[PDB]
Amino acid sequence: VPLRLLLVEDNAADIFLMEMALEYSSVHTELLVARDGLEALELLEQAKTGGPFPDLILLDLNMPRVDGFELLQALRADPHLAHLPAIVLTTSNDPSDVKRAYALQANSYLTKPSTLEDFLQLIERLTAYWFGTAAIPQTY
Amino acid sequence: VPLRLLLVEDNAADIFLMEMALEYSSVHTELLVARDGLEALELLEQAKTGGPFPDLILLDLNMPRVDGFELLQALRADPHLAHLPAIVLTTSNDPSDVKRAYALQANSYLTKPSTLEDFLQLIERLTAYWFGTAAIPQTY
Ligand SMILES: [Ca+2]
Ligand SMILES: [Ca+2]
Ligand SMILES: [Ca+2]
Ligand SMILES: [Ca+2]
Ligand SMILES: [Ca+2]
Repeated sequence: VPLRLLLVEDNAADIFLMEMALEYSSVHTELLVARDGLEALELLEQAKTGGPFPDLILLDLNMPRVDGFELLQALRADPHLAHLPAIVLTTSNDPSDVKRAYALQANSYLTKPSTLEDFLQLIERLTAYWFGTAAIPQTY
Repeated sequence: VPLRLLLVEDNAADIFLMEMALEYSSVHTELLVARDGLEALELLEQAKTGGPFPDLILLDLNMPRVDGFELLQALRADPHLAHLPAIVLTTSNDPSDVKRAYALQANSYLTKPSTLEDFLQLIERLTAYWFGTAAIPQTY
C-alpha cells in the first residue's frame, strides 16, 4: 500500500524536485499533484464519495485562484476534511506567514531550503516524521 | 532562549521519563509542566498579559478535569492560543483517537512506546522535527 502524498504546488520544477526527492525517501510513497487550491478541493471532493484520501497534504502559500491560506481555511471548515494533516511547504520564512498558517490550523510549516542537498534532506525528514515517527489518520 | 516545551501531565513517572529523554536529546529544551488542561489554560492566560508562550504543547488524552480533546477544543477556540503547536502524546494507538485529535486540530499525534530505547528515540525525533526541521511560531 503506498502512502499517498497530495502536493499542492503551481511551479512544475517544485513538483519535479518533490517526485525526485520522494524516490530517495525509502518510505513507499505515491505523489498526487494539484496545481492550486481549487484542484486540491476538487480532488478531495472525489475522495469523500469515492476511494482513498491522501495520507498527507503539502501546500504552497502563493498559488493562483485558491492560495494556501484559502486552502487551509477550506480544509478546516469542511468536517470531512478537517482531520487531513496539512503542511505548508513554501519559500517564505516570514514569521507572519508561519503564525497565520498555524492560526488557520496547518499541522506544520516547512521552508523550502536554499540548496538542493538541504531540500533532499528536508523531504527525507518530513517523510521519516509524518510516515514513521508520527501517527496520522488512517485512509480506511 | 531555550525552546520551551509545555507538558500537560499529572503522572510523576511520565514527567521523570520526559525529563530523562530531553536530557539525551541533542536540542536545548526547557520543560514547563501543567498538571491538567485547566492549569495549562491558566498558564497560557498569564502568557498573554505576562511573559513568553511555549514553543510547543504536549498533552495526553486522559487527564483529570480538562481532557486532551477538551484542551485542543479550548486552544483552537481562543484566537490568542489557536496558533500554538499542540501534540498529543498518549499510549492509545486507537485510530478513532488519532482521527479525532487531528479533527480537533492537534498539530500531531505520537504514541508513547513501551521500551525505554524507543521512547528516547521518539523524543529525539519529536524535538529534531518541531525544533529543527519545521518552522513553528516565534514566542519571544
Ligand atoms: Ca507558488
Ligand atoms: Ca483566491
Ligand atoms: Ca493546529
Ligand atoms: Ca490541522
Ligand atoms: Ca500521562
